[PDB]
Amino acid sequence: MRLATIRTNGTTIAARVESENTATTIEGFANVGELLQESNWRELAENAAGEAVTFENKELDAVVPAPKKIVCVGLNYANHIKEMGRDLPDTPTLFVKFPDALIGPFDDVVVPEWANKALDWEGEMAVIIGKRARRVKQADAAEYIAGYAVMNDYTTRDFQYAAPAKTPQWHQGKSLEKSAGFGPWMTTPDSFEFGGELATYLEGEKVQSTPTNDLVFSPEKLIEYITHIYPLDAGDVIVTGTPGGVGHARNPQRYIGDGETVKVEIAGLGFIENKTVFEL
Amino acid sequence: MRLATIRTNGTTIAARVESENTATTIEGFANVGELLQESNWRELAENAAGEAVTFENKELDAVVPAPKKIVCVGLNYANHIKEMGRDLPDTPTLFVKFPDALIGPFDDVVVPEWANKALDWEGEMAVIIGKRARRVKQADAAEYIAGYAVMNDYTTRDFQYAAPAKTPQWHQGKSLEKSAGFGPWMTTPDSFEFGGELATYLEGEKVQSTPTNDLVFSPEKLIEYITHIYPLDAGDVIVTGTPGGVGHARNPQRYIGDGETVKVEIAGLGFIENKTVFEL
Ligand SMILES: [Mn+2]
Ligand SMILES: [Mn+2]
Repeated sequence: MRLATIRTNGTTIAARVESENTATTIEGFANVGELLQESNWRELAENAAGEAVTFENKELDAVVPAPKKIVCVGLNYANHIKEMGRDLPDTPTLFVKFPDALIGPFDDVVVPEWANKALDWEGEMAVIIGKRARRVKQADAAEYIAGYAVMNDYTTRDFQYAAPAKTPQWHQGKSLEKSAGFGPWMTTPDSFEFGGELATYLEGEKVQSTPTNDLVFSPEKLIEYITHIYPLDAGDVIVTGTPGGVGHARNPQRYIGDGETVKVEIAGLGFIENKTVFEL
Repeated sequence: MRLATIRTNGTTIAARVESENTATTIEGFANVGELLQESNWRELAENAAGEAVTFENKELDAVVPAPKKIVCVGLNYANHIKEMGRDLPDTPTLFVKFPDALIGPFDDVVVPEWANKALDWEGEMAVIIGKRARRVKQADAAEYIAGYAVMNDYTTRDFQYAAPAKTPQWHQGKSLEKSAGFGPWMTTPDSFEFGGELATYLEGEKVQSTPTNDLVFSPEKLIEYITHIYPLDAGDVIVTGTPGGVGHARNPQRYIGDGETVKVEIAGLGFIENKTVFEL
């Protein structure tokens, strides 16, 4: 099952994706997040009976546009850990992206002048929570996963490493409003092969390539760790980390310039494609 | 003016505080956060005409129990930073506390076994946002402040510094479920003057002390800095940082034990008083 948030001329719906450009409206929900608040969301999706829609890629909204929590994971692929001069961790690294950072999977990333100096890509697999998860053990955690999608953890590296200078808190470089493409839609775990290639492209050149089963901490381990600190609600998002090949780590160093496009693709999940636009 | 969220048996109300133990119900709102979503909240509050109530300390809820954002600041007291022999920062340190962390100003902090090893206090002022703030200049920022309150940025120091070892992301030690006392009520800026003492007490012994007008980054500066990255909505909260005297920095290191109380008082705003209780 594939669930999308679709906006036709500014108006959003929750929709069952039927093909690359057709969907069935699921009545009574503005978006997939609202749907996931219902315990019978799978049933409602299986009985979609609203307007039939034909959609362009730019009409896809952030698949869950208003999660209460987007918990981002740092340093969760060996190759990324190595390139950033770090040790293989004993403990998951967590930091927060506010939902104001989310954009549609094909939306332009409009960057203001003060934020445009060190723009970087981080292609990541997202996990979407299907019901309230509190103090959940790893062995039970898969029950709490509604499905998966793709996100760009779109980064302002100069803000990310600003403060404090010695042990910078990354949050301010990881939550630029309207920066993080999210979709194209949520795939349920019954409907793709977990573990496939995560690939990122800048202006059509492949800059990231790693299988998702090289994750150091599994979605299940991430749910156990996070949920012994605070709960995750239906519709909340875990962003499981980026593999190697980020622009900040490259020889030579490479940042996103005006008009450049970052595509992120995960085998079985589809892709997002976001053009950076420097503000007027 | 002073605004409280008060639990009344199976219900909760927004109220205008009349005395330390009385208030006037503000009709049509469950909490101060809901009230702040109205354009004319200030008027609705001044003209409160609902039922007079008598409340106990333990019936106060978190003054804004469901903010969308709690943005917490790092080092922010100038004379504290200078006496550690550090430079004043030019850029704010920001990290996120999830609203699941909030409790009432007199609530017990109930802690599970895995979190109870390095419990520490941070007495701070809270700034509550009064209307939507996006790209607000420092000169204009006072207009966006609804008022002030007190928070304990209650910390699990072992979690805070866990990962990654060399530049730890504090979030996981700053967002423990049901940890952070918040209130006792919100004071409007016309009824508060900066300069008074912020003090924290452990078991009635003073452990922190600073004048409130010794900030590196004013509420106004923080609103400008934050709102050029993402918006703040009515009812969102900036927690403006803690001075010296935290348990973790002491010799010997002094963490909160089972049954111990932390009082955080700011002259002109009131105080909060939270007893730590290890869960059985
Ligand atoms: Mn990332
Ligand atoms: Mn603090």
